[PDB]
Amino acid sequence: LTDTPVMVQICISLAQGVVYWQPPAQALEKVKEIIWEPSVSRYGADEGLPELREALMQKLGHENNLHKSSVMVTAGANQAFVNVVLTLCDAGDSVVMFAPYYFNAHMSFQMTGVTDILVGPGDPKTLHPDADWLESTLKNTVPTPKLVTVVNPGNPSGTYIPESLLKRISDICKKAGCWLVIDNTYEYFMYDNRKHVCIEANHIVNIFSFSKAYGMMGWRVGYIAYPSEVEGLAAQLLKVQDNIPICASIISQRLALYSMEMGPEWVTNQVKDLVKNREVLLEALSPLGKGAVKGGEGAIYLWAKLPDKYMDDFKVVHWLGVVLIPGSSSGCPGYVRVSFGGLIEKDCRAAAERLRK
Amino acid sequence: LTDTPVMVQIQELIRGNCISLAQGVVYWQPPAQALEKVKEIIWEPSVSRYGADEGLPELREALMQKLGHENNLHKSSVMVTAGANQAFVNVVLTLCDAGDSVVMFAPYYFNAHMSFQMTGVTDILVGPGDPKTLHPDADWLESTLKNTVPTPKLVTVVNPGNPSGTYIPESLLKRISDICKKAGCWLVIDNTYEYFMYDNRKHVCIEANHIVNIFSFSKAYGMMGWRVGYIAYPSEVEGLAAQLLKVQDNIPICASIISQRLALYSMEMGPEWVTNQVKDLVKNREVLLEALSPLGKGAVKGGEGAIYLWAKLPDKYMDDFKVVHWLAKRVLIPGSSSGCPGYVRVSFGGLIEKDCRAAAERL
Amino acid sequence: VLTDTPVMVQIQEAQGVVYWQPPAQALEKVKEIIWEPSVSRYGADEGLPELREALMQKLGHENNLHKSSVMVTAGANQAFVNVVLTLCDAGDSVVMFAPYYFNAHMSFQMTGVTDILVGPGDPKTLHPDADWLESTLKNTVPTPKLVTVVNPGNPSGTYIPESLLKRISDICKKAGCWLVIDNTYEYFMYDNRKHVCIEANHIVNIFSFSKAYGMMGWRVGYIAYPSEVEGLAAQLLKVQDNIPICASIISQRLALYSMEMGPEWVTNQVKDLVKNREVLLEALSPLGKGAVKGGEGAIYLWAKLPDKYMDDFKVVHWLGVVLIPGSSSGCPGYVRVSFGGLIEKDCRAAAE
Amino acid sequence: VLTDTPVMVQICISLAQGVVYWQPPAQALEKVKEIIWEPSVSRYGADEGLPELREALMQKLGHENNLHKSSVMVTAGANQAFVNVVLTLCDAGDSVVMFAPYYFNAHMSFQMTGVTDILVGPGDPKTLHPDADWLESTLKNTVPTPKLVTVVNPGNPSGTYIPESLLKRISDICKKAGCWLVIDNTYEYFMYDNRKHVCIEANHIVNIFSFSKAYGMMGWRVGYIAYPSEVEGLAAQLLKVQDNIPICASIISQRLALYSMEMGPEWVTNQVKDLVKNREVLLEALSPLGKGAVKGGEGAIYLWAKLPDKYMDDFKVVHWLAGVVLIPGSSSGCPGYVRVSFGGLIEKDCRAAAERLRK
Repeated sequence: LTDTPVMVQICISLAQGVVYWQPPAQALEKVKEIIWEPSVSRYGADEGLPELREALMQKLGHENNLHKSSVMVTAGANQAFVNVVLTLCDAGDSVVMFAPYYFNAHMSFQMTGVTDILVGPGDPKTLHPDADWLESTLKNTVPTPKLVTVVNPGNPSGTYIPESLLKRISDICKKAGCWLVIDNTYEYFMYDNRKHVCIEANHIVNIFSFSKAYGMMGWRVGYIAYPSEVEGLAAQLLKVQDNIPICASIISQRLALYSMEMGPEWVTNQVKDLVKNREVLLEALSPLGKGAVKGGEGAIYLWAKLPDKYMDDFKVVHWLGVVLIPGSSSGCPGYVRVSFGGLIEKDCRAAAERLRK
Repeated sequence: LTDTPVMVQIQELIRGNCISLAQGVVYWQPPAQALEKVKEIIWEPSVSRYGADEGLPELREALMQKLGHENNLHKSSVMVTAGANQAFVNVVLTLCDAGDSVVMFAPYYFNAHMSFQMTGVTDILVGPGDPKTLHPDADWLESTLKNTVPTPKLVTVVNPGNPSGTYIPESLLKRISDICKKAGCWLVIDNTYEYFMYDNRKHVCIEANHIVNIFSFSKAYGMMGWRVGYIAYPSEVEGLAAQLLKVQDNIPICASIISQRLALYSMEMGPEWVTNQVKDLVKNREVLLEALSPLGKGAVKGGEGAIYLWAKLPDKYMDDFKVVHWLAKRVLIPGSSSGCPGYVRVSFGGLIEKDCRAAAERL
Repeated sequence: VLTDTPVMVQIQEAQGVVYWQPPAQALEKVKEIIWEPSVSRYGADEGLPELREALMQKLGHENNLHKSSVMVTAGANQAFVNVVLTLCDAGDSVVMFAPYYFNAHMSFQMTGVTDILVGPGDPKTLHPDADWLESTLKNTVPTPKLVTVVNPGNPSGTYIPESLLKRISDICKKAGCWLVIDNTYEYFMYDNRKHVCIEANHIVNIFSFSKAYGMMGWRVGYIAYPSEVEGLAAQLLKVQDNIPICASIISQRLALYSMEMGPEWVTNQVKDLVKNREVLLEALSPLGKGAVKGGEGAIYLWAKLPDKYMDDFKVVHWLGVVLIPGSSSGCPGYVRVSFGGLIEKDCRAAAE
Repeated sequence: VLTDTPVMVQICISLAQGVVYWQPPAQALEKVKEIIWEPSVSRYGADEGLPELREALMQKLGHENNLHKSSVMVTAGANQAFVNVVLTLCDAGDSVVMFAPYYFNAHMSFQMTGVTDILVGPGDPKTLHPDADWLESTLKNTVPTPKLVTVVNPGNPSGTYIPESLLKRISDICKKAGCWLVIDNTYEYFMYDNRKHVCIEANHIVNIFSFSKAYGMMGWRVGYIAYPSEVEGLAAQLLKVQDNIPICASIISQRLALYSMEMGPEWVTNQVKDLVKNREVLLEALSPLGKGAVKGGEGAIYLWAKLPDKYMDDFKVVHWLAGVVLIPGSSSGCPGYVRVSFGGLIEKDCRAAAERLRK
């Protein structure tokens, strides 16, 4: 077996981060009507269904205020991230993530022979990525890291990146001449009127997913909004895209398009029903102490520190009848992740999360 | 931008699309009875949820039975992937390090070549096939593997061939397996066109702890747009399953659930649903074979399997793309992309006796 | 028997190269044009018209040269020979400065130009002594035909400040001899020191693609020579037709495509050599203070051995790292270090 | 201002320059494409050439040319190869020997390096083969002895070859006089009517070869020198000039040369055979000129024709052709003559041989 992957890292449920709702019935209804079209069974353009790309172009402009980005539909945001790594990183290059980091992004770097991953700290009080650390790291790391990855709002932190902070990291990356890769999988999942914002530049690539917003997890559709004016970028993405998925499933792309037509409010109105899921689980995490739990700013995650000697999450998780996610996988051992987006007021039976000590 | 993809070649997405004899797919839709079931299950919550990375237990189980009864495989495990292309990438990332060397045979499958390059596996040793049959030269392989230092990590073959349209006899396949075995390197066989055989030529599958097989639903069942394929890998190779799972979790997570259902329902028709339609392609072959007569007598090879005929242009036309551009204007596939300049690929699987109008190809 | 002129040209030589490949985007463009029949046909002796045009734009926009014609050559080494054969007769005298570029010295000799007047540099800055030059040109009869300089220097690693360069040019103008400037390392400057190019009807500039774009094996260089000097192009054309005929067509293509990345593609990697420079410089600490010169430009450090070891060749044969003996550049007792060719295998070179 | 030595160097369907119409082998161009990414391809090579190519060339010299005492140095063309030899074997002010009609670029290369005393010998009026009797007398009676004798086999511009017997006699003559014999084999693969090209070697002989014509690699710039291994210090001198002028031939070009070679000589000679119909066609267009007016067709790709006695101005007759472009014979030292190249066209050569002389 190969060097590169062998050293790549490996009851009510509160584990995998999903939503409980299905895609829009009216969008599913439109899909029902087109299954016999021959185009649905044929290869589509690698870049995605033209109608879908166009709907996404309009969405990026009017919802995210992006006007200089092109779209490539991918078979998921996870495959979209792989496209970017293979296009923006060489094996042996260095990259920067922030703790706690998105687990699959970490593995995806390693998997493609990018093993020098510099994991920076977040503000101890808010878990927001330390921009001072990054700016100093980029100045003092030789050779300069090729790209920086952040998730806004965060997985697993459940915290978001303020507009001011987001632009500073962007500015830091611009002088240093490296890429900024922002995963917007949870853009529609904001709480307490906190604002998700998107920014663009010839050194910024944004990644999105339909999986959580529209409950289309099993359908596997996501997309890349990349700078239109960066020479040869589109061509490299085409190369990686043709080799891995060729194209996203046509029927999945159709559903994405039809789900989109409901509008953003279809999603955010359902996110509101999750606020009560949060409050229940936050009070269920009371035995841990007063400032032990963070997050609840965005996405669907709560980030909690287990007792000081319990730095071994796997044993704590196995000993629990509720399923949590070990925080060590995100680079922070001794912590644990709680997802409140996947249950329908069966979340209170999930509040059987004993935490006896 | 990164070296590794900047130095992979552009694909044949370039198109002056004229009736086409280019992309190699079939003209038939997936089984209507299987699509009808899919139409009904769109509402199942399980269809919209993430599935197991290795694939639907029902699909995997069905595929196990297929491998046993059709391919005579009994020591292989199954992983459902979102297409045979993503599947091959799983294998490349799992069996190859950047800077390793690998072996292919000319003419080679274009996307397989790029997938190597794409991950920084750029030391690609391209071997010849027997001059009369284009079947991979086992003699070249044996010496190449023995005398190249360090030994190449894996050898890639396509059975039956794209773009050659030739198959690999059971005898040759077993020798190639031995050669890779003696040297201790991997053998990766792409069986995408396993149901596409002609003139009673028989496709066979073999397994070993140094063999990984790849399959696809795209060509056989006309399910191109649904994106389903699978990997049959050795069950007994320690830690192999974990590596494939690592790559699988990072790239597709899983194949589309609805797509896996369609594949599962399509399978239930049985192999004969496919092979009975394949018989109808022979008449397309014979028609197109006469359309390639101006090229000379021994000029055309293939027609043994898949849906391809492989033809040599005159020596002066080593620039295939320009001849292809000139046949659109007044559409074929350039052989240079498969490592063989001066050649051109003709697909007889994509047209329905409009292929006789394709005899408007008088070069 | 063998010939006098090359039997008495000196034997050859560590090697000063860069570790980086040419632009990946330029290499990819080359792959797609290999089938063009023009790539395999003879090209115009003066070079690809498209390339000459791109180089004309570069000279104007980067080097501020506007009175120069361009000729593409198969390397700057062949370009210099063109120049020697065009501007010097055997039996003529020429001027170089110590330490001098080794191959330039041999090229003079090889063509029967053996009366080579080698001037001194300031012992501390290695800058060419312009006072020596003015007095030498005025007092040598007949006047030397041309003066050759390398800016920034091989082997010195020092540059010629704009003020000095213009003075040297003025001296050559009054004396009425040619000035030949080798700008092979124009893109390799440090501490924001300024590389400058100047032009005149008595100046010939030479460039190379080899170091800047890591295109060493491809063999492309060029000459920027005065357009208004009557009959100069024709003489250069004659020598060009006899030696390379033309630079490799595919090599010229790579050069053109590489150019499209812009100078900044080069300088970002050059910046990364500063870390190589400091490492080897401290590895040269046992030799003493001010023992090492250079680091102003190019990719060279120029260091004086202890006084008792005047046989550099013997020290080099002894040293397990390979350096270049400074004797080859007219300066015995010295040794040359190249910090441009290794990628943090450079710290293993610090096994000294 | 400018120097004496180069200032005193000499400066529509085409039948002029003489190239081949074919590109290099498709399999070799494809193999080259696949290694363009290799770092070794962008690095300097050994001055004497790629070891795999030099070894391949050694095998070729032995099995095809029957040479076994020669070393190989790869150059950026045979033209640059010839310059290496001139600077190595000739001093400025020396005298050298060529035969009429002589190869123009060889003549200039002498002049360019200050060798201007170039003694031009006669060829037999019927076959243009070099007169060995004249050579022997000239070498014995010119003081000091000419340093070098240059021949092209088969010939440019004559298109005639030098039989093995004559070649060995010229060699023996140079051996007695103690001068060098330099043989240009650029067209070794271009022989007709089963005439045999032969190579010989000795400590006073240097052979020069090119990939440009045989493999259509003109734009790629590859050639080589086969020189005596046992002559003390010869390799060192050749290394000196090689290091100052090309350093090394382009690596990718050397790779193409190696891969082209693997096709074998028959790949070329099969392409050469297709030129025979071009020869006869152009030969038929030169019919107005007379009985003995045309020479050549023995080798290379050239026809050498004498105009009528009254039209002694070659340059004007060539300009008076627009509409085919020919080469003026005066540049090869023989006024009243004209050169025709039949290697560069694909039976538009008959459209070129349609536009001939009334006179």
